[PDB]
Amino acid sequence: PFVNKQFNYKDPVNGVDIAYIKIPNAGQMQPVKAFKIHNKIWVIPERDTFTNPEEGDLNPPPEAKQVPVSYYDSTYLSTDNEKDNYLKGVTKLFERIYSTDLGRMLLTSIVRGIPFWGGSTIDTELKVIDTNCINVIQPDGSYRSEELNLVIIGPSADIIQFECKSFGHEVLNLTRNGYGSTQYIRFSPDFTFGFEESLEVDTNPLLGAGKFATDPAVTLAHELIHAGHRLYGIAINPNRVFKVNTNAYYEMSGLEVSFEELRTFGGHDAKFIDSLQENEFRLYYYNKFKDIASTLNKAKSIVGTTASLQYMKNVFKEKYLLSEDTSGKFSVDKLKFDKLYKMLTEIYTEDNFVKFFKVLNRKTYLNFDKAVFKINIVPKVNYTIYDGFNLRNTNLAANFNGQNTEINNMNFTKLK
Ligand SMILES: [Zn+2]
Repeated sequence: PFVNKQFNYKDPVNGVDIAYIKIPNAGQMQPVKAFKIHNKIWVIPERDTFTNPEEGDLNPPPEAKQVPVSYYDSTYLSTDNEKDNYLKGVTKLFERIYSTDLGRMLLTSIVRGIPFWGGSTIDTELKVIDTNCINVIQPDGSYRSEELNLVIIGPSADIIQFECKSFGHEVLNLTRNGYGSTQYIRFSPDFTFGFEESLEVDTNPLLGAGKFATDPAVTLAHELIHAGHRLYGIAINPNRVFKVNTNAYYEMSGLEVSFEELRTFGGHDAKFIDSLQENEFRLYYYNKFKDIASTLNKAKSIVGTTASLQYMKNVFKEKYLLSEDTSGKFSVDKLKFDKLYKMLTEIYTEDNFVKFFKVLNRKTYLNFDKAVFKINIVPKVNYTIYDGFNLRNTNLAANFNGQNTEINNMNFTKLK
């Protein structure tokens, strides 16, 4: 959320909110300079060649093997100035999101969504799960383990393939059992996508469709919504997909969209999800939350040196909005759960963010992007926390001209 400290990539490491870190990996990675921009949230201005071993290089695939919807440049985010700009761009997008009442709530939910301490083999012992932490290097090369909820990191080979990912477990399905896990968002504020939209009020579209660019704040908000679902362990299995049926015959015949994506987008898209299937999920996760309250009730010991058992129990009472009786026992109140669940799944949506930002955006998740543009959101003359590209007191604040790649062509450089 709000970043109450000016961060310059060049600032010296202080081992607190500026330091070199290592994430739970398979290959002995070399540490990277990271910045803690807010409680539980870090930003790593580096291309992601760490989280997944299979993706340990920025080498682009054969020209004729890379999809039409992609962009490669192994040179992007390699210099200090680029990293500084990346850091400033990410910080600025967080502030824009935070400036909205919806954004402030989402970020507050993310910070409160500490991954559950379900790593013990003993059902009466609370223990942190190692992959929900990072290792912060100390002056003596030593490492300090620190819990965190979210990491914003640079994209891997395909620069426009933004996604929210996290480390799995041997048996637990952390993003779907109510526990949650630390989320890593591959993202860049230096590029955006173009889409077609007709603002024509009349009935004479005899000249085509307008060419606009997606506001990066909306794109980040979209990934943060996924992070929210995953931090609270209520993400829908990616295998549960949908084959558009406004007009369908039998056994597919066109592209497909996942339920998780449709839910995250919101609007008419989410309205397609059967109210029955919706309640099925709600009751399922209601019970997962009950199992968590039960685990906390049975806890008799805790691993670690800093936090006491009562301290962590309080952390999770707050996260899951559990009710506590005089005996100190926890329970899940149906009403409270329904409210939290609705907040995370129906209120926090891309469509609702577009409403709060008052910007132009794809009307449907199905509206495929047409191109990729190079941008620079850092300078105040190009983009601001409150108006984005549509600068008030200027022509750009009229008819979303600021997002119009034709009109505001100086802010969008086509790359593909
Ligand atoms: Zn998505």
